[PDB]
Amino acid sequence: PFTSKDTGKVGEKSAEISAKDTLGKAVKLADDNTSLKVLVFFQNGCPSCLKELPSLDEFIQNHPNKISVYAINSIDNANVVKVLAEQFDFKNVKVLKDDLKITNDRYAVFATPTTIIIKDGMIKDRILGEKPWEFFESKLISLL
Repeated sequence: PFTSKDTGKVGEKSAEISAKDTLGKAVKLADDNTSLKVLVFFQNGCPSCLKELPSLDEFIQNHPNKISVYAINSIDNANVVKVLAEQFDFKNVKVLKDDLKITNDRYAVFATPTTIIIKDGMIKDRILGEKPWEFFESKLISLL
């Protein structure tokens, strides 16, 4: 369903990711049939860890079956990603380690946080840097 071609701009089709969970299992966007998907490219020390990622976990809880969130770490080693996942203790946000930088490069990501909002396979927003939660939340509500 999702292509492997390089992408990243608003208005372009989304690309399948190449990333694994803390158990070493591949996770793909196609695994969940949710129409609204969010990619958050993050790392140890990224400001998205403070409010954006936990608020997205709670947002999913309130809109189950409408949205999936993929927190992708392309920077840190697998042990650090595992510790981040354990400390977050998220119920819904998927904390993933990029396969080297394959997903990072597919989305032309050069800094964290980069938040990509996808609706029906199309990139609707590409948000660079930290923003107040209400900025993200307003974008997602319009796309439910």
